[PDB]
Amino acid sequence: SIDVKYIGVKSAYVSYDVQKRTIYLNITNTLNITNNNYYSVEVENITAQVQFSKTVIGKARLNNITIIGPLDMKQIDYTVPTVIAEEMSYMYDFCTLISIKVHNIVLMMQVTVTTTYFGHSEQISQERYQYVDCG
Amino acid sequence: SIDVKYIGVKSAYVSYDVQKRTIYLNITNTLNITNNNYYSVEVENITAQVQFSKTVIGKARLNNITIIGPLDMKQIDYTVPTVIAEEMSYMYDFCTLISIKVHNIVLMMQVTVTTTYFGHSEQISQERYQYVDCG
Amino acid sequence: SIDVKYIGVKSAYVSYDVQKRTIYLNITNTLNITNNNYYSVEVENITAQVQFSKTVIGKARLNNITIIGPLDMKQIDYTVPTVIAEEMSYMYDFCTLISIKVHNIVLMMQVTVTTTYFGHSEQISQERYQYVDCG
Repeated sequence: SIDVKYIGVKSAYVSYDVQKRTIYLNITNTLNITNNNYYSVEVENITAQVQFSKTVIGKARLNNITIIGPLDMKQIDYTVPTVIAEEMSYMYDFCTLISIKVHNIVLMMQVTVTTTYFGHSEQISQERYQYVDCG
Repeated sequence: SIDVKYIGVKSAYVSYDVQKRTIYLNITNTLNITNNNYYSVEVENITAQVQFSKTVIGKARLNNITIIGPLDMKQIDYTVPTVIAEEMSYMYDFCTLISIKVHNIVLMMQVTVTTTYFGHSEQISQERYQYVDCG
Repeated sequence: SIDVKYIGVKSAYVSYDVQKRTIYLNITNTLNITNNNYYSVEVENITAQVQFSKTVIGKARLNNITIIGPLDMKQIDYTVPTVIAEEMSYMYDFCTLISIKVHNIVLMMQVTVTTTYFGHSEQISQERYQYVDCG
């Protein structure tokens, strides 16, 4: 939540890129950098009291205080039917990156059914790195 | 939650890239770097009291205080039917990266059904690194 | 949660890349680096009291205080039927990376059904590294 970057090629602080037919004679680079970072993050001071029934006195009657009732979840359930009477395929691939009828699924459940969580939770997900190179 | 970066090629602090027909004569690079990092993260001071029934006195009657009732989960259940009467395939692959009818599934459950979690949880997931290179 | 990076090629602090027909004569590089890192992470001071029934006195009656009722989970259960009356395949692969009808499944359960967890949990998952190289 401070530096969340998606960088396409490269990242630096001081960068030089001298390319593609240049002449670079008797330069003088003189850097005097002072780059300090001071982070103070998530400094928390919590004081909680969580009760469902506090201090019942004298012939009282309680019932069904908290009900998280009939629950139902169906997260990923998709149907891909296919009825083909006759099929023919011809594929001539060269230096390619194909994917035919693949199912890539990622599921992350951090804090599911629970009660009274304290502190810190986190979830990070970085996708695959794929690549094809021909000379 | 501070430096979460997805970098395509390279990462550095000081970087030089001299490429592709350059002439680079009698340079003078003089760096004086001071790069300190001070992190103070997640410093927590928690004080919690979690009761379902505190201090019942004198002929009282409690019932069904907390009910996380009938629960049902079906996370990943997908149907891929296929009815083919006649099929023919021809594939001529060269220097490729194919994937035909694959199922890649990742599931991560950190803190599922529970009560009264304290502290810190985390989940990190980095996908596969695939590659094809031909000269 | 501080440096979670997905780097495609390379990582460094000071980097030089001199490539592909360059001339690099009588340079003078003079670095004076001061790069200290001070981490103070997850420093926690917890003080918890977790009771279901505290201090019942005098002829009271409690019942069904906490009920995590009928529970049901079906995480990964997918159907891939196939009815083919006649099939023919022809595959001519050369310097490729194929995958036909594979099932890659990763499941990680850190803190499942439980009560009163204290401290720290973590889950990390790095996918496979695959590769094909032809000259």
